[PDB]
Formats: sequence, C-alpha cells, structure tokens
Amino acid sequence: PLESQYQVGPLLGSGGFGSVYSGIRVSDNLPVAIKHVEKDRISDWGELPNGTRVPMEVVLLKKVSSGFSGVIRLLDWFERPDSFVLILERPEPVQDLFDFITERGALQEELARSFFWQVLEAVRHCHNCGVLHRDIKDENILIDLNRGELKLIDFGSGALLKDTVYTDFDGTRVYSPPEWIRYHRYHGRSAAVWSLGILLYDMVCGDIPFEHDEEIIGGQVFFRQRVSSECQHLIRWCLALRPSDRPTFEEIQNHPWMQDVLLPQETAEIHLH
Repeated sequence: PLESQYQVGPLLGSGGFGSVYSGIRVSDNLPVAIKHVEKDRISDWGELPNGTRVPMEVVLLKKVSSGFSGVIRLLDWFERPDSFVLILERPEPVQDLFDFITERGALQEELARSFFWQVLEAVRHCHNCGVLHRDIKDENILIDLNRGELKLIDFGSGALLKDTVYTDFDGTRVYSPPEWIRYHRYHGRSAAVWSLGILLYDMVCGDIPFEHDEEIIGGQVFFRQRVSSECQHLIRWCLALRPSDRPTFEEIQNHPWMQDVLLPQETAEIHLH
C-alpha cells in the first residue's frame, strides 16, 4: 500500500526525468526521494526475472542497487494506471554537484580529485553491473555533505552496456562526444570517458568547456582557470577527438593527477563541514 508507507514532502525537482518529492518512510523514518514517471514519457521498456514490463530505468537501478556504492539505490517501486513511482535513497544533508559548483565556483584540485575519483568508482560499478548511465554530469551527482560521498542519480537515459555501436542518445548534448555530433554513433565506454572529461573540466574550471557543436568537434580545450599541467593532461586525454585515443578507466585511475586521493570522511572534514 504505497500512500500509507511514505509521508510525501515537498517537490525536490521536475523535468525530463519526471517529478521527484522528498519523503519519509513511515515505518523507520528513512529519508527517501519519491520519483513519478508518466507512462506516455517512457520510450525505453524492459522486464525483470518475473517478465513483468517496467521502465528500463527500473531494470538498470535494480542491476546497480545491490550492495553499497556511489549509486543512488532503488528501495521500492509501484505501478499506477498512468505512472510508475520509484522510491529512492535520499542523502541528508545533500546538495547536487551542479549547485555546489555554482555556489563555490572552480573547485580546488584536491576536492575535484576526491569527487572525480568517487564518480569513477561509481561508473565502474555501473559498467560491472552491465549498465551504461549515458548522462554523467554535475546535475546527476548528489553530495552527502556530512559523509563526503558522491551518489550517481537519474538512469532514465541509460541502457544495458554492450560492446556494439549505439545509434540512439537522449542524454545532455554538451556532455555528448564528437562522434555522436558528427556520425550519430558511439561506443559506451569511450563516450562515458568523454562525459568524464567534460565533468572534470567543469569541476576545475567552474563550467563546461564547450557550448556549440563546432567547439565539441574542434579538438581544442581552452583553460579559463589556473589548472595544474597534470590535470590539463588528463582532461585533454579524456576529451580526445578519436574515441580510441581516450584512456580506459584503469588509465584514468593510474594517471599521476589521480594519486593520493582523500578518503570521503577527510573530504567532508576539510572541504564540506
């Protein structure tokens, strides 16, 4: 019985993803987020062990929601006549990374390193679970301000991970790679690495590097802030024009800029508390 298990609080936001409300699980007072998705707005459908027909978003969340990780966990879901309702983890207190960068500007490299490392671990977890997020960006990352933990949200543009070409894309354009702009084709891993270079630039410069198609395919990155030579190197490597010139996750995590990461608790004590 959905409406009696959850006290519905205020609207947290709405858009392409649906409508998300703050909530409290009535039994144990667990903070949750209650996401409503209209059936007309779901193009991508899948099914579970049961062979019951659900939004792809529910398939992907279940695949990643087992064990602890830097992914928002799906706690429950419900079908209504015109909608699905998803019950998600809600960190408290929380700020999305987009708002955090708006308020604080360009992040110190030590904080960007801690955040970028956690996003890499979260994206490895997705890939290891057979899930491609396809919309990695500051707006889809929550900061747990007391634990210093990042959580990935919004799998509504995601797909099962495959080794063959993708010819569909409904993620954020300006985090989309040049091969999509030019050819309407991409491979999952190398396109994820592009979106990670956009995100790292966003953290160390305070905004995304490209606005127009011509900048995305142009192959020049201009630094608007003071950024270390090792950080510029990693970013320009992630943003290689040719997908096969981009680093693997292993090569990113072994990059000299990535060494000596803070633990989440240290990150919260030094930068967040």
